[PDB]
Amino acid sequence: GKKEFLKHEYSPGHWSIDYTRAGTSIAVITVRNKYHYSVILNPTDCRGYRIIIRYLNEGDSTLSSAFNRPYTVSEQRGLNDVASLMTQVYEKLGLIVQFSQLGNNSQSFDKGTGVTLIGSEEEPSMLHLHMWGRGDPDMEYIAGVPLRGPEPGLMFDLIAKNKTHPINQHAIKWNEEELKACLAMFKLKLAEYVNSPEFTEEFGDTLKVTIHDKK
Amino acid sequence: GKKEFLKHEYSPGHWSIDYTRAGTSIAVITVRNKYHYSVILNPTDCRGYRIIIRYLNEGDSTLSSAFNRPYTVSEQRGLNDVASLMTQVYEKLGLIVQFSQLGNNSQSFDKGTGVTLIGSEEEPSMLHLHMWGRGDPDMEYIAGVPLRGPEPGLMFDLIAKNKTHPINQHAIKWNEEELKACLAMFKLKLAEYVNSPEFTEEFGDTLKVTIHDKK
Ligand SMILES: [Cl-]
Repeated sequence: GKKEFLKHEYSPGHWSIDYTRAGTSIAVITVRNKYHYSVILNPTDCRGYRIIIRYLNEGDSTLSSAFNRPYTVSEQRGLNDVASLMTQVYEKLGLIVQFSQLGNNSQSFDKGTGVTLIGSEEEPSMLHLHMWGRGDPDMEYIAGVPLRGPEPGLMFDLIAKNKTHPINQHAIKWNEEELKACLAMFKLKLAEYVNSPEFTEEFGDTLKVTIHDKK
Repeated sequence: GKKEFLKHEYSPGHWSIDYTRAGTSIAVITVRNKYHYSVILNPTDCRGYRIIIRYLNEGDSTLSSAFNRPYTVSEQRGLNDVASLMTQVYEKLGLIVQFSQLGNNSQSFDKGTGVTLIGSEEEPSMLHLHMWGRGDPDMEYIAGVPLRGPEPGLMFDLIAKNKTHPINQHAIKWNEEELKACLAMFKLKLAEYVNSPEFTEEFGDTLKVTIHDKK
């Protein structure tokens, strides 16, 4: 029992379930008519136009049933397919694409027992990854929105809650008009891409994309 | 022309072309009968049992033709499919899987001109990503080989050659004996997974795996 999963009940209004309330949703994407994923701009860090790609659920299962558990190869594969799709939006913006599947902020370690715990009271462990663009940090690749982040060549720090020492970067909160501009362009570039021959030839029918209408 | 690609000829004996020489090759995997990828243990950093998954070439193109250029969605998608497969090796070993597609060590920036340069003299830009495992750093998840890396919850630093400030984490070179054990186990776990029922269900005929034997 070296790796353990937290057993815990999260409120329906917890941000992990009510994921659109932050107002940053780009789309929902369904893989092989079964696995459902959300693509949102990161609500707490605008650097590199960061997105989070998150596995919601399979079929009609609850979002909760996909917390704090091992993920199947199909679930992982679907996340990675949605990631492959989203890389093309960064490419069409003229950016170098980077991405990471981490989960550090919902993982912990007890040195006394040697146990690695997956999930916390504040944050469920969800199958998800981060994606962002690199380029000139001062260039507005989307009009009115500087890319931000460190210059190419340097490590982009995604910011772990748990640190052993201070770092030389921090998250940058979204300006409201900039968030709206970035969101609109991500939606448009994705919608355009889904209409391309490249999309059809590579994904065929296996990915269905529904752009989120602002509420 | 804000993103530029290096025009440069690499030696045929350069480590990027002669990839097996470091002696860390796990397998070559072909996606959809066309796109060829290598999976190796990272020759310079054993922490987390890091692997590198690298795009070699398509059909009969040279390895060099896949340096210092944009990658197509098919090339990216194939990399991510091979990644999805390799996640199952880490899962089988009882590890938390993490992975990153970065490229920082082959990307540079000139602030005076605003130009991002892809590829360098010392290192071509290749389509590739890093994967590793998290857990108790002192536990030998593979007998004879402690996992190493920082405790779960902390950020794993993959090391960028270029840094604005000194960091505390550093790469740990492979011990000869440990490398043999880790490699053997990665090959074994991959072999056990490949063509098992779960692999056939998910990947069907999509992925062809050739496990490498030392000669
Ligand atoms: Cl300046």
